[PDB]
Amino acid sequence: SHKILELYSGIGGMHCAWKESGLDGEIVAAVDINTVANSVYKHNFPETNLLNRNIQQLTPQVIKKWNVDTILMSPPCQPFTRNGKYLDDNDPRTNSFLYLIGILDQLDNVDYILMENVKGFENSTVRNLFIDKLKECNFIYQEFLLCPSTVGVPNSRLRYYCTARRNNLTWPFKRRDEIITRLPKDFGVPHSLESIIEEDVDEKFLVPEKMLRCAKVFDICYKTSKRSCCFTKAYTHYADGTGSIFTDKPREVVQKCYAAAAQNEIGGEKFVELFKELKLRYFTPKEVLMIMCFPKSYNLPTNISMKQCYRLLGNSVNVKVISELLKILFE
Ligand SMILES: Nc1ncnc2c1ncn2[C@@H]1O[C@H](CSCC[C@H](N)C(=O)O)[C@@H](O)[C@H]1O
Ligand SMILES: [Ca+2]
Repeated sequence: SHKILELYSGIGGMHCAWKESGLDGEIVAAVDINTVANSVYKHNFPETNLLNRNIQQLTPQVIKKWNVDTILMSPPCQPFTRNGKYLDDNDPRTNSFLYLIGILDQLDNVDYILMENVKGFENSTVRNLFIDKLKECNFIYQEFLLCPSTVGVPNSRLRYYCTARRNNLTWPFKRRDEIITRLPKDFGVPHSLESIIEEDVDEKFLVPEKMLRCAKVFDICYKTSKRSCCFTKAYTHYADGTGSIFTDKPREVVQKCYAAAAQNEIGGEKFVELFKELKLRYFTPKEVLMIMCFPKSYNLPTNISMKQCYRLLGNSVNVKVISELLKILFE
């Protein structure tokens, strides 16, 4: 019944979320300029129209012929300016979102829009313009600031959301101008991480010594943990702010090591030997996929490397949160 245009499709978290919603619709087109991401997307959705094309090459005309009524989009935060000068409009690394805001008034068929964005977008000049273009085009909307930890998922991933909708379609949802911090539906307390952890985990995921020098700023998780830090694209590149670290050892054991390592030179030789025996390891791409609520049928190609995997995973969406917003957007 619904024709979806999936912009900045990435590895296709939106597509995964549309399925989880139970809603009637097809993805008629997914648009992304990243060849690796596209390859991952094609692997899981061989059937889906995937276009290696710039968002700015997308015309109202071609969007109209596709007969899309629904847009799913997660535009990245990219610059418009570098050290005093405007970035070029055909440089692939400049923000493309302004183009969308422009062409909105001529997307006559588009009825439903869902966008994910970074925390802080809601305070941006772009956001103010974007909302302003919605009102102009007779769209009604709700903005959210949601974390998966409120949707019963043991992970932090604070993101901005906007569910925008044409006002001539009856929307039962009691919207409001102030930002919503949690959905009306209560999911209770996030489950532990045991459901999503494998026993036969390869030693390649063990945190390396150079990394173990930065042990002081690691956030550690255990099987009983009901939370974890936000995974980024820099997970396993740097030790810090990039995501949580896991161990099978009791948290009490972890504390003794930290104490014993405190009576040593930081990042030191003796400092590292103590942390080496904690068996700290990264989450596997599979685990991160389960953490981000992708389905088990969803798998990654073995032809792409670990570093590629984590970069792609760090840019993706939580499938569960979007599925819940899709339900709200279409009620
Ligand atoms: N101008 C543009 N046209 C098409 N795709 C673009 C683009 N600018 C950035 N992108 C792509 O959009 C992605 C944004 S990250 C969001 C990806 C997606 N939500 C997922 O589940 O993975 C990046 O991977 C980037 O390759
Ligand atoms: Ca216009």
